[PDB]
Amino acid sequence: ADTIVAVELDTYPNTDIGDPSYPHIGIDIKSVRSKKTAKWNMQNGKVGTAHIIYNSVDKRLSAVVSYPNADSATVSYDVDLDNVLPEWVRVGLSASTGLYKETNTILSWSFTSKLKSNSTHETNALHFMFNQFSKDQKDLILQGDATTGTDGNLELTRVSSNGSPQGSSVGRALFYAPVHIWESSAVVASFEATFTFLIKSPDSHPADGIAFFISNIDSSIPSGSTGRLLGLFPDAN
Amino acid sequence: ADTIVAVELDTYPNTDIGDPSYPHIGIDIKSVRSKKTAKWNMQNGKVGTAHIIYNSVDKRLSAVVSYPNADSATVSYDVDLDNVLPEWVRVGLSASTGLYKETNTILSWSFTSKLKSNSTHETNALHFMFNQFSKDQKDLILQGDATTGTDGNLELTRVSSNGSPQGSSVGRALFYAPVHIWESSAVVASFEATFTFLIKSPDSHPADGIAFFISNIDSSIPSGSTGRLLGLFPDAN
Amino acid sequence: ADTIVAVELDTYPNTDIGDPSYPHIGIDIKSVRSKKTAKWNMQNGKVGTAHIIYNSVDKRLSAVVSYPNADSATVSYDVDLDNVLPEWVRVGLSASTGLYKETNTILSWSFTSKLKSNSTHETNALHFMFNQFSKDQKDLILQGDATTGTDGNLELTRVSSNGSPQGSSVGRALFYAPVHIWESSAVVASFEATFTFLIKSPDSHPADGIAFFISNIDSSIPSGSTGRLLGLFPDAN
Amino acid sequence: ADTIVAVELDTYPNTDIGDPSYPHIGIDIKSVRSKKTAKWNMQNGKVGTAHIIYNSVDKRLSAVVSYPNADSATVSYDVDLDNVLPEWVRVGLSASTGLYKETNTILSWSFTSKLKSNSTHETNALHFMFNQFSKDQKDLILQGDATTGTDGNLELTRVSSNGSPQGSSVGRALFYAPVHIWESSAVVASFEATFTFLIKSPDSHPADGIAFFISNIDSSIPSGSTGRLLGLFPDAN
Ligand SMILES: OCc1cn([C@H]2O[C@H](CO)[C@@H](O)[C@H](O)[C@@H]2O)nn1
Ligand SMILES: OCc1cn([C@H]2O[C@H](CO)[C@@H](O)[C@H](O)[C@@H]2O)nn1
Ligand SMILES: OCc1cn([C@H]2O[C@H](CO)[C@@H](O)[C@H](O)[C@@H]2O)nn1
Ligand SMILES: OCc1cn([C@H]2O[C@H](CO)[C@@H](O)[C@H](O)[C@@H]2O)nn1
Ligand SMILES: [Mn+2]
Ligand SMILES: [Mn+2]
Ligand SMILES: [Mn+2]
Ligand SMILES: [Mn+2]
Ligand SMILES: [Mn+2]
Ligand SMILES: [Mn+2]
Ligand SMILES: [Mn+2]
Ligand SMILES: [Mn+2]
Repeated sequence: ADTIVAVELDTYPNTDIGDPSYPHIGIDIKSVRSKKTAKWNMQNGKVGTAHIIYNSVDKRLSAVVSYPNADSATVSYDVDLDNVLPEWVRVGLSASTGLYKETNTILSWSFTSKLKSNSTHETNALHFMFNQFSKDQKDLILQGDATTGTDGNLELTRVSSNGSPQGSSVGRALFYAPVHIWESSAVVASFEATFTFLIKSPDSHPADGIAFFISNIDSSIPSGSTGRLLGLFPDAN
Repeated sequence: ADTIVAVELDTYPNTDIGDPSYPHIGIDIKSVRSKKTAKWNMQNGKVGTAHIIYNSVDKRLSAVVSYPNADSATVSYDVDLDNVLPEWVRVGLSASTGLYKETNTILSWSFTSKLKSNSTHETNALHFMFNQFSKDQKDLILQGDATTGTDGNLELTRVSSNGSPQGSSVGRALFYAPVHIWESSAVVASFEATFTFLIKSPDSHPADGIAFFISNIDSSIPSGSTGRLLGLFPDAN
Repeated sequence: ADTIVAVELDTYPNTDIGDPSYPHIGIDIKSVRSKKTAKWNMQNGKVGTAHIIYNSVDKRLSAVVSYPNADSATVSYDVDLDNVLPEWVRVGLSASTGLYKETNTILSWSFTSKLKSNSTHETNALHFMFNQFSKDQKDLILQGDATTGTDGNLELTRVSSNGSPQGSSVGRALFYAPVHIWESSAVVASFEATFTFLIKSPDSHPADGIAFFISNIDSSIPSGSTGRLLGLFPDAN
Repeated sequence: ADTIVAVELDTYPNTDIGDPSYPHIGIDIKSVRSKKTAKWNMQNGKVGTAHIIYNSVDKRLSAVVSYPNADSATVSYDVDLDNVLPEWVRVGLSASTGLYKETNTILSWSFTSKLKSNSTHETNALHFMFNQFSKDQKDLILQGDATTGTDGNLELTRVSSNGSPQGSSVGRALFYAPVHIWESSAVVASFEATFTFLIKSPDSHPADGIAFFISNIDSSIPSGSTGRLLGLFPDAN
């Protein structure tokens, strides 16, 4: 019953529910079955960067994921957010593990959104930038197994003291302030988000992924959304 | 009980409790009795601009209020905010009326805070900008008589359908997200705020004024803070 | 000989050389014959706003022109600018008049360009903002009849002491610093520009229009570019 | 005959011309004999960061220099730039060697300046950010021995192929666009600059230093300004 728009960094192929058979990035509009995907050549244990852009002139959502010294993977999709999301939203990061597992570490996150009235041609804007997360990060709403402050990082899913990821974990971090995403079909916010992430797995099989998401302001982790549902969806429809 | 740092635009001289005998701007550190003031040549019914700045290098809090084509009033005070404020705060705008009254209309409000930590030398930052306020402004916490949306403005205190301000009114607006305002592990910490305001009075004499304030995150309007205490303080100590 | 990418606000239909039979906005890639146009419901004597955006992810150049309380006109074109422009460029504003005329008054101009390089993932950036122009605006290179300082504005084309625009006029303003607009070693490259403009005509018909352009750094007004060529092109090829 | 305001990072004590007897940071107003200094505990071969701020409300120039995991050195000085500098300036970085020597490597440089008319309460602003310098850095004016592009860095003074600094070297880098620093005593720009630097010396005696400076737009390296004059002054008056 939540409304979700997300960019997923999907590390585990769930072909039974429409994943491609390889790690991929995807654009999810109200469904874990991505509207568009691109192959992702994941590098275990290297810091990656994700960049997400929504152009309100073209109403086009795009995402680029890359590592230093490697090609990027890119995916783009036409979507009118004014016709999918409520007027006010929260933005967040989500991750999960299932039978297989991985660290889901966020080293930094920034976000910018601008909403320009055509009434006044003046602009409301929100910008935030995390380059360090503290043990008491009061401007984040943490959900599930998410924690902050270990080495200054945000750990979205559970990691034991020895440093090993745990399976069957789900966690999210939403920015405290709601975001005004649209006022009309003619007035929709432009925004961009960037985060750096570190996904490590002991097994040859990391799972399940990280996502940047946009939700209704009161969104919470859906029941049974560990594993392939990325902490985002109550089912695989 | 609340911890308050404020810049006041004090329109009504309460000489009983330390006010000079003229409209003034003042720096308030945990008391309504300002640590420093400057005379403010108030112009009834003209849009004004207030600019507030602090950086941890000067450790100097300053404010400027001005109108188009007029001399500005400036006030400064040396103060070490990490010894005054809690680490996490909320920021906001407050206003009140008493026996005498005025409109306390906010046309725009922006704020930036930056924390640059001591050895990664990276930056945590928050920036917001309101050039319009709507009737359901979800990124603002409204307290007391504050309302939004009438002509796209924020009305801190009660105004009738006439456009007529009311006495004994008090209202505040706080930005939804807490702000990490200092960290004793930061090379530089700094913030700045700007707002534009319209204060109209039918009377010979406007009252009581507008303040930008910084507070503990769970700050609420103190009992008995209408009038001269500007919705900020429980008493005049 | 110059290399030009421009967004034109074309006020005068030159159907002889490919213009539609109405005022329009167009995307120009190395020719005055626009790759894409949209109809522009011009309002004589009202302040307009133009917004131009490009990012290397969409590789899509878009522009929007609008007035307060009116439908905006939008035009977009898929284009790979690293295959069109030199690596270093200057950015600027151009305008002209011909047999018919108009004022080509710029009230404000801002621009941001960002280059994020492929493996440090760091950012090189330039941002400037003009909300006032003075008589000796040293960060602008003025060409032809362009002047600054009259009522704090930039007059791209010749206006008499009357406030009366003149025919056969051409003028440009380029920002002093060259811009590193693409690097084939960048993850993301992007820019955006905004300006506000006032076009007044005594005539039935205004001419000839205003453009935001991107050029080789040593770009100058081509011989014979007054009127329909907007001070941008040597011919109508 | 140039007019110079600078923040110096002075690595070599020239006590004969008023240096303190230890490495220091200083604020120089039209003279190499700093108006104010603070002791600087320099770390050979570690990347340092310099942050410079001018507060136009207080008219106070401050500078902080630090290394990761170390205390910072700070210096502040009251100076009305409207009464010292011309209305338009260039900003730059300078360095020199003399009998003794050091690498004077710049790894990054950013600058922001805002000038707000009280006529319109609107703002002109310039921001630039270098996180990488290329071999052909067209938005920098290089003077003397300064070069760019080696490992993506700006080398202000001469370094041989083996990597060893050379004595008797002087070089500067000015940003291409002039900067509007003041319009009146009531209208002066606020600005801030940051750069990271790497000073290495083979000998126990590094010399002579790096400076952030503000000059007349046509400033050039003064004759005989190698060594203790930091490429800034024609003499030691
Ligand atoms: O291998 C068959 C199988 C897998 N799973 C589990 O592991 C997967 C990877 O962690 C998850 O995608 C999935 O949701 C489930 O938790 N349950 N059965
Ligand atoms: O004149 C007697 C008198 C009245 N008040 C009232 O009105 C003042 C102006 O609004 C307020 O400052 C004050 O707090 C009180 O409400 N204070 N003293
Ligand atoms: O009507 C005949 C005619 C006149 N012109 C002139 O005026 C036009 C409108 O200003 C310009 O577009 C054109 O380039 C020329 O200067 N072009 N055709
Ligand atoms: O040691 C005495 C002496 C020094 N210098 C030289 O070396 C110094 C350090 O490089 C410079 O400060 C000085 O300007 C000069 O070049 N000339 N004589
Ligand atoms: Mn999956
Ligand atoms: Mn998937
Ligand atoms: Mn008072
Ligand atoms: Mn007072
Ligand atoms: Mn035309
Ligand atoms: Mn045309
Ligand atoms: Mn010296
Ligand atoms: Mn010195």
